[PDB]
Amino acid sequence: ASPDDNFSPETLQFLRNNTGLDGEQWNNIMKLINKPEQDDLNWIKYYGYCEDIEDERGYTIGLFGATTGGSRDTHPDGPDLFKAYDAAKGASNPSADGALKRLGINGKMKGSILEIKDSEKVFCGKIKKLQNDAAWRKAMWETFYNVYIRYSVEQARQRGFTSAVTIGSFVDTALNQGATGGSDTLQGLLARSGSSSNEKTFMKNFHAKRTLVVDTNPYNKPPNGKNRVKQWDTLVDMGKMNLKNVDSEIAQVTDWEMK
Repeated sequence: ASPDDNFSPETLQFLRNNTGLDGEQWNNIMKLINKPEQDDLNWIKYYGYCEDIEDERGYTIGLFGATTGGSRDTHPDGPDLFKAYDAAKGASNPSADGALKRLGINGKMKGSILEIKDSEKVFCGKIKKLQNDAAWRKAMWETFYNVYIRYSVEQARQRGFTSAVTIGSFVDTALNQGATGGSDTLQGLLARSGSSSNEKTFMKNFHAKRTLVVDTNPYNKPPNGKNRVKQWDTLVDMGKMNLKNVDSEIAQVTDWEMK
């Protein structure tokens, strides 16, 4: 059953073919990411995470902070998530609207935003029930991949780095600070991390550069940012780059208090 049951059969094939990492490696990566994001190592519960954070971004859904959209988020990734779910369920012309109809949700796409008419209780109640839906989990990971993982993996490959710690650390940075754009994104940090061909040296420099900006608003509340980066850097120091057979190390590096 193992960490494999935390994904789905097809999802594991997808992650393996596109990232080169297995179920155990991705499970460990998600534990490390979910600690600073939700202060909960039991990340599978978040497949059905749904909440209006009064963000003016609509509802936040799932594992990586996708929103349905609102005034402060006019290019939400939520529509893309629902479309991927409709495609996973077998639709020939997958769409966000099609997904909401399957789910019996009263809502629809208006521009690039999802307009939901159902109350939070009703809407999020339906999302919560998708926690063990294999097609939803696949859609969740396919979207996570298109939004953050593919870019992270490409940046690692471009430098000849393919370890689980490097990919996971890049992903945590992209998810938390953004993939591309400003000097504080994954793209920006990499531009100033040097050019070492030694993976350990590079990641040490990258982590040091990230520590300078990670506790800046709105990324994290200090010293949560310092602590999240320290998790990855500690694994590098211990030489646990492969993230396999590290259950004990993972319990130790995440053993810190949020806020």
